[PDB]
Amino acid sequence: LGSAAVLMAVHAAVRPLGAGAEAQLRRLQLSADPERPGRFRLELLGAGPGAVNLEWPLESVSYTIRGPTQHELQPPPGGPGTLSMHFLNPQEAQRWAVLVRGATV
Amino acid sequence: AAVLMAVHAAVRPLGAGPDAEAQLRRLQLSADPERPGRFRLELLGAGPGAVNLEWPLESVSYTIRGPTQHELQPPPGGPGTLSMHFLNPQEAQRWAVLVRGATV
Repeated sequence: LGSAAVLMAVHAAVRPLGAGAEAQLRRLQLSADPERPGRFRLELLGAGPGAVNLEWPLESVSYTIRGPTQHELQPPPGGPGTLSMHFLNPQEAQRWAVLVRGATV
Repeated sequence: AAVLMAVHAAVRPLGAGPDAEAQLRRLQLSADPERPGRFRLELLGAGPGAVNLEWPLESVSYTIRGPTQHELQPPPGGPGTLSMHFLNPQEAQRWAVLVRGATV
């Protein structure tokens, strides 16, 4: 028995970069990692193999801001490769970015 | 200008003794227009039409005392040290993380 609460969710159009190439809207969220107390995980809901969730410890990921509505994420190996996220609005993207940064500290 | 995120908390000025009253107030983080990529913390006034206090985030000490209790120590000259009590742990945590992410 463990525990894993959702800190923030946002939505973005997500494209794999290695595909060169359609983007699909996805919920991204940050939650407590139930395996590791004090730490956070990033989930991309339904984007894995059998529409499963992609999920990673936050420290295993590299996250960059390319512009106000464009982020990129680098998952650890084994995953989909570099992902591009395009935000509907800049203020949601920026709250998300700062939260990802704070959770990473 | 723009507002990154806001939260409400019951804010009590500690400088004023055990009996100064707590009021529910809005705190928020906004883009510092004079420092691209850095943020200001705003404590909005106790009623509409009041002065809002703002500080560069680096000018402040922000401490977490507990899952629903934080403490803000502004530079001298202002309202003095403030207790903030949150309506629940999740708002408090989301905000604490955001403050930590915003701080450089």
